[PDB]
Amino acid sequence: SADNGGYVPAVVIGTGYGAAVSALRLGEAGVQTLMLEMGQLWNQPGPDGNIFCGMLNPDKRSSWFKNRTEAPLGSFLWLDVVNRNIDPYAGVLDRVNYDQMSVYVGRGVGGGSLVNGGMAVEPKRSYFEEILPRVDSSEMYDRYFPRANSMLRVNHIDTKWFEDTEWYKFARVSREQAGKAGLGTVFVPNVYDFGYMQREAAGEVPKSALATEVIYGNNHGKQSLDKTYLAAALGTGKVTIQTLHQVKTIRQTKDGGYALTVEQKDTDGKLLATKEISCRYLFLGAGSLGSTELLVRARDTGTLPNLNSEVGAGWGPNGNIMTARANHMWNPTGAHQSSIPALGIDAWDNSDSSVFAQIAPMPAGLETWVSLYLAITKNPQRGTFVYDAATDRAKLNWTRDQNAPAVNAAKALFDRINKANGTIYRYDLFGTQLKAFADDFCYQPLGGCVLGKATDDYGRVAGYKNLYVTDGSLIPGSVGVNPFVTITALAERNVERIIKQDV
Ligand SMILES: Cc1cc2nc3c(=O)[nH]c(=O)nc-3n(C[C@H](O)[C@H](O)[C@H](O)COP(=O)(O)OP(=O)(O)OC[C@H]3O[C@@H](n4c[nH+]c5c(N)ncnc54)[C@H](O)[C@@H]3O)c2cc1C
Repeated sequence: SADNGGYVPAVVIGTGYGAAVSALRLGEAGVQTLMLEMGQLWNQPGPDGNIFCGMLNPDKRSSWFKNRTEAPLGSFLWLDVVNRNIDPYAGVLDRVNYDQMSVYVGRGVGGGSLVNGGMAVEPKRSYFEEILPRVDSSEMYDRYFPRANSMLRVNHIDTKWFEDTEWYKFARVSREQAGKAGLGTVFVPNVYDFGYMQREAAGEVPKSALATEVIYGNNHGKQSLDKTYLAAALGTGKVTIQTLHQVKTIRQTKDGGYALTVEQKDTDGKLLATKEISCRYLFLGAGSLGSTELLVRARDTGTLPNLNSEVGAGWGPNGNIMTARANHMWNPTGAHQSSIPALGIDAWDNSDSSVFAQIAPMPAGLETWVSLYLAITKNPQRGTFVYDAATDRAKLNWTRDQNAPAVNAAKALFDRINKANGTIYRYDLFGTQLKAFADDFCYQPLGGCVLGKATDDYGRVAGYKNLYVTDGSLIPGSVGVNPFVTITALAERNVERIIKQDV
């Protein structure tokens, strides 16, 4: 089936959060399920004996089909020195470039869980109720958020260790600076094992977070989905995963199942085979970008002609803005910074000035006095994915001026911190032009197939039976916090209902 093309009861496209939840519960329900993942299974030791490259030694494993490595955003001034030309390869992190927006996504078994910062945050209930008023919030907070927390292996940093360790001085500095302006911080739960991280600092186990690894994968410590949901899904005996298989087209068969055209490639991107795979139940977990692209293509090329006009709409970058402050000489942030953030500034009150900002580490490995922040804001602007039949790609029509409300919210917060401390921004971290706020990237794409718009309230695609969307494309552009816990919890809610009523 996977091998030659054929029929499987359920197919799940992708292996990120929505996909992984869906496949686990399908398998536990006894439904034979095939997951199709375009990237690799990341389990083979590489030229350095490690699965993943670090941020100070990027190689082809860092990048999805690019010809040169790139510095982590914010660190070009210190990390461009380590960039090198590379072979285009099926690496783990893909910078997807649209007209006026670059979106970072993971590529591999586990999706973005391979490359993300592990920050596992529940949204504020009042904001959840605002953005998804058709969803029963009691079920979410009483049942599905706790379920997600537990399954994901969320854990909490030890406060005494945090207070003491050199590896979190950067966080304590921003906490103090924040405190001088009346802004409070919060600890951020994580899927990286904080007990492991303590042992890293003590020299007891191989370092990962404490060896400048995160955005190209963690060789140790991080409980990505391959270790949690996907391991459990495989354990059911009802789930298999085929890698380097990219779904290209979706059609409805004449008897109401689904048929897929699927390209199999090698890690150099050479096409090996094109296969037809069919199923009764089809679940899309290809992400905000990937799920939406499949559906706008299907609509506009006539293979799923009854998809509605909301497919493609309602995209936002979770209000993502990156900025940085220059510390006083007397406030060094340290040469040793854990690559996993632990603290944020919660200035989120659901108003338009809301900001939830994580205090981000920097990987340079020498003192720079820079404090870096990733701000999550409340900006009502949305973009639309539009199918381009000429190139066969979904184009995102978002313009940089659409991020002006996000910039304004972030700037008002950090202006308060600067005023209280007599500090200034950095203006040189994102390029040659004076620019203190990076306003054209996204790590947390949300929307394109919005819950209740393009789908019913459980992700059933409008116009079709047994066709489901499971992932960040469901969320209406913003959740006010790092999104994977919400994606996971919503997917738990959705698949349980779908299995009960439809399967
Ligand atoms: C650098 C970075 C830092 C981040 N930090 C955080 C964090 O700390 N906490 C947080 O909450 N979020 C974080 N995020 C966002 C988070 O990783 C993201 O919201 C979720 O991974 C999205 O989950 P999905 O299931 O929507 O989707 P995702 O995890 O992107 O998975 C989609 C999967 O589908 C695969 N795929 C796509 N198209 C196809 C196709 N046509 N055929 C086959 N396979 C396909 C794809 O390769 C991938 O493995 C971060 C993301 C990045 C890039």
